[PDB]
Amino acid sequence: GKSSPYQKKTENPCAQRCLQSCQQEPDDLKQKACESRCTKLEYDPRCVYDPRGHTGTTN
Repeated sequence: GKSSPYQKKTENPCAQRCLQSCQQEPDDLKQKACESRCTKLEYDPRCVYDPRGHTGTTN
């Protein structure tokens, strides 16, 4: 970790972005549906330059 530095951090707060969007929306139902979806999405290809989008040691 410390021994090998990184030029940039790969972990865009898109989920936080979606959450903020959901908060702004008056619709409660949409807010809840989007909250779980966005929360569940977490890591996505759109928010990462690499098209592979590989993540998670377990799978």
